[PDB]
Amino acid sequence: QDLYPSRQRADAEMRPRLDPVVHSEWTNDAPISARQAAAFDRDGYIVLEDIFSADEVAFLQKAAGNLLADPAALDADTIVTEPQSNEIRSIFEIHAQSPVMARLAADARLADVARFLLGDEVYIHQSRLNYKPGFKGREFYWHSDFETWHVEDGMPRMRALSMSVLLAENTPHNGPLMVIPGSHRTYLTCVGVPDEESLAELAHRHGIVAPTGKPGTVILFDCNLMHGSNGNITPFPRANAFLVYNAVSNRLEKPFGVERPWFLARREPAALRVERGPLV
Repeated sequence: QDLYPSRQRADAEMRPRLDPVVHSEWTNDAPISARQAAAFDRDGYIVLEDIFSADEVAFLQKAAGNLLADPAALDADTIVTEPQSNEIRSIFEIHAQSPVMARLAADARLADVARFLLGDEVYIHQSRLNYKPGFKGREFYWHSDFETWHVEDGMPRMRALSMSVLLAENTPHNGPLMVIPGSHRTYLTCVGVPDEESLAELAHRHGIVAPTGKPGTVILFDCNLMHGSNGNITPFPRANAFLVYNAVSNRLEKPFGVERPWFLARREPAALRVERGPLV
């Protein structure tokens, strides 16, 4: 009934993953190579580069820029601002509010990779457009999305993944996403913030990596991969569209705790329909 209990004890534990990472047999018909599929399984993330043309990228950048600069058509409940400020940091449900971001989410270059990796038809569990300014960019402390999705949203199994489509360049210096590779194969119960000693143990065993890339680069990661980012004092902003794909068969139950709003988690979802062709 609960494969992954967390936030119950006062002590934390490292429990085993009890789900596959790659949920399909690999064949010549798969949308990624046999090595890509093995890398995702072993590391918990892969990077897709040069999949969108320069015109497609510029178009996604313009759409995102317009959303961030002009939020007025959006649902106010979906907007996350800097704490004592009206400056936008995230817009949730972008796949539902923006025709361009709906179309991005449905695009075969993304969604068929999801359907392969998750061995199922898929739907959008959550989406967000994120903007982290230069100079006063904040850190995002280490977490596994799955531990939250499970405890708070009722997601039963590790059968979801996130895709980050970079809309502003990530360099080594502007606080890119950092992951602990292979950490997805351990479920770290929380006492919902993972503990220092277990993070030190994961990082010593697996190291840290910070995928970088130019706008249009897609960073794909397993729902349970341990990740976070440093802050950003550089003048160079970070911006991405974050799409969470879940298998339709892993649809949410009652929360495995008592611990949320509409827009954080889609609570019988229908299958995403895949679109083929250029975005513009």
